[PDB]
Amino acid sequence: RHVQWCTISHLEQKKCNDLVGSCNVPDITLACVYRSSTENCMAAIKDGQADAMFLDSGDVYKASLDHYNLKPIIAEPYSLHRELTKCLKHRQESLGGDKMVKGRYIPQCDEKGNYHPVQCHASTGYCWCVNANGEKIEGTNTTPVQTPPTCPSQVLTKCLKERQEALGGKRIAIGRYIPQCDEQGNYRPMQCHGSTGYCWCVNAIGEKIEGTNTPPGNTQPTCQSHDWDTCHYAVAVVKNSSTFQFGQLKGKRSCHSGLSKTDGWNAPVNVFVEKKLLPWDGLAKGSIERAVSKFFSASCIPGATETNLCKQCIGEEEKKCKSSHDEPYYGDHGAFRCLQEDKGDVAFLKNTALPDEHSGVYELLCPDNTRKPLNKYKECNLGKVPADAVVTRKAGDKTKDINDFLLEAQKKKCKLFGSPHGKDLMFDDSTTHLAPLPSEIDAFFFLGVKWYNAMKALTEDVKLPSKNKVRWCTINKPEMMKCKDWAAVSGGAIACTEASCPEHCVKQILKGEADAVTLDVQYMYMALMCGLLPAVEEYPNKDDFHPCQIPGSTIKDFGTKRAVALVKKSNKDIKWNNLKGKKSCHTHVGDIPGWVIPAGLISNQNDNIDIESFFGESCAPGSDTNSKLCKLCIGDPENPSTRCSLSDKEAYYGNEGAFRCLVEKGDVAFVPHTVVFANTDGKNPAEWAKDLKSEDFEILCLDGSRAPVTNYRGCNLSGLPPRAIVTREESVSDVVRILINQQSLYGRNGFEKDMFQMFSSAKGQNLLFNDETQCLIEFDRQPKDIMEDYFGVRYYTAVYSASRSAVPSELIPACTFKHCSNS
Ligand SMILES: NC1=N[C@H]2[C@H](COC(=O)NS(=O)(=O)O)N=C(N)N3CCC(O)(O)[C@]23N1
Repeated sequence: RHVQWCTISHLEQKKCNDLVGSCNVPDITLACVYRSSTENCMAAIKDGQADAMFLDSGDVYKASLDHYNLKPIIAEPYSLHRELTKCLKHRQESLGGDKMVKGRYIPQCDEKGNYHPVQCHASTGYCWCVNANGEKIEGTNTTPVQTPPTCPSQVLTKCLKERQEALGGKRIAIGRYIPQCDEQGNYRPMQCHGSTGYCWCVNAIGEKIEGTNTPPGNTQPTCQSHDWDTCHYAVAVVKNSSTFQFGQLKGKRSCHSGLSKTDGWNAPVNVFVEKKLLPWDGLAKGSIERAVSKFFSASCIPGATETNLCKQCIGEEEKKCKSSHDEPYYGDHGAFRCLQEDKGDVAFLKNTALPDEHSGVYELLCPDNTRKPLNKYKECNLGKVPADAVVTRKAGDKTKDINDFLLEAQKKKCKLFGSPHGKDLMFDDSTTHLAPLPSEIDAFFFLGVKWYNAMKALTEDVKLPSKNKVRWCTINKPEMMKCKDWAAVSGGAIACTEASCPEHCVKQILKGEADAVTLDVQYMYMALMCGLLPAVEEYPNKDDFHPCQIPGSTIKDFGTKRAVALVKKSNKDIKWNNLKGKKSCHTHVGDIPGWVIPAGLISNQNDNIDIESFFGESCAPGSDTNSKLCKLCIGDPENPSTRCSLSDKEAYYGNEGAFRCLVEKGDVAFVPHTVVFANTDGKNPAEWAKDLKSEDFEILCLDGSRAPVTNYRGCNLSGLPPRAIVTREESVSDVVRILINQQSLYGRNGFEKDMFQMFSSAKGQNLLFNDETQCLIEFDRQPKDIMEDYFGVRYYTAVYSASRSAVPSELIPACTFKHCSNS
């Protein structure tokens, strides 16, 4: 296995070459491929000449476009603010679940708020070991009949682990820095070197605050406590011997880290434009680079083409003004060097390249026309900027080899993050750890919508779609054709987009490519986790059109299905709490009322033991034919084998089919509340149903009691939430207004329902909306968690343990990735 690293300069290639010799990662060999600039390396990776390089966030954006088709895969984790510990959040979520779902696991947290390594389930007496995230170490479960397991102690905090390593197992690390930790095991704000006498400030995860390093005998700056804001900040640095302010920058000389860098270009230009220092607003006033060319007298901006914007660079011959360390003024530390050597009056870079020392001739130029000390960048800056990242081809053919190499190299403490040859070679010298990003991350979710759009805005005039138009996302060709017919009558209120599946529709809406889509319940957890909101919902109650006639009216019964546990009156012995080992009938694997809701409750109350293992002999179509979930299944009265099959071939498949299995060879059936009334009181002519009586059956309540099948509203496993039309938070009001108006024209009582029907089509069944929808009803948003508000507390608890930590789609870690954005 090989990893070919692309280097952009002679210096970087030297450092990369040193790592080939000094860093021994077994099984994976590093190699170094030279190119002359950042852009030539991007092309080399696209072409397969190389596999990986580290890119500034601005280049991550440029590399994500069709010209290069690269994606970020690895980056240094950052923090925005202090957060609850995982264990205490989990405790709060589980304690907030539905109290009628008895016997659920509530985590046990220690005096620091972390998980005890031994976790136990009170109602079952089971215990097990957990990692730091409180996830079960599988295979450590111990029954109540035995002593609790012995579990490894929790991994130490960064500070305590860095302390232990610095002590190298020897009791005092003489002459070397030993971190000083607080009682929670985080870094004390002030750190001192035990031999040199120097002191400086660090944030809560131990990153040094620039401008605070203090030699012995001098007074230190004050160190802020509980600093969990570890985003990098764009700053403008100046010498204290000059006197101009930010608003007087016109006509000065400037040093920029680079034309494509977020801290050297996007951040300052963004502020120049907002303050109207730059006579430029759109691509009709020329290019942004040309306007900046007219603003400054002479600059060094590596990668630029305008002559005066390369005039201050000092690279020799063709190396001059190259996006490469062969230009000595390239990058953050090159721009600072350019100021230091007086080729510029101001340098544009980020806080991590500022001098560590408090005292000296440098300070910050704030956009509010004041100047402030180096250590006040959090209040004197041009914005937070995104993280930077290792990138590779979108195809990801080398992602595993790249990640494996860098994880092992860091375990072995190879010299990745410094060099005698220069600063910020290969990686930023400030980097301390590189971690894999979410597998489905791309530049949009890595940078975040705010910075992504801000960078796009410098390259093209982004025409913002109208708030009077809903772009509807369709998932198949018939849906798109029904939507084109809707657009034709809508007078411009409706437009259409196409995706392959509901999750790609969610992605389009997030990225501003569509505005709305109707989602099945099984997709709503992912949609709500990504930050979309229900705007309207499909109301399916055929017995009450009054909420559809008069909008805003009160709804007595939304009419969704209720999952129930159905048993016969004769079997008086069976209750909820003794269903273990009994015979059960399920509509089919994957059905929400017949499978997902019951499986969720069984899992919550029995330590995630398989619904397969919980019952005795069952029929649940879709299971493996050899398992005990198919033993009850009667394949086909016209024998072919079609047993336990997901078709009408299986006699026990579906709503009515699970009702058969109950009456014939069954003990309990998991069904919508409607199935019993639909097949008793002489409504199914079939022989088995005959004139079966609705009074002959009951439903099991979660409290061990029973009730007649007519009380499904108060004795159910869970009610289902309705299907929802989702959109971005800021578009809810427009989408509600447009859809409610469309519904007054083309709904079931629409004034123009002869021109178009929203809830049917000749092109197919359930296109865009379910054909049984009575109307769409505005979601009445309540002051609670949207998870509880949309799912209902019972469903949220039964299916998701009332937790925001389930991952039913690998999109969730990418769409919830946090960003370094401004207001
Ligand atoms: N905001 C809000 N309104 C409700 C409507 C459905 O309303 C009924 O289900 N009514 S019911 O039939 O009377 O139970 N939409 C939802 N997804 N929900 C789920 C929980 C909830 O019913 O409270 C509700 N949350």
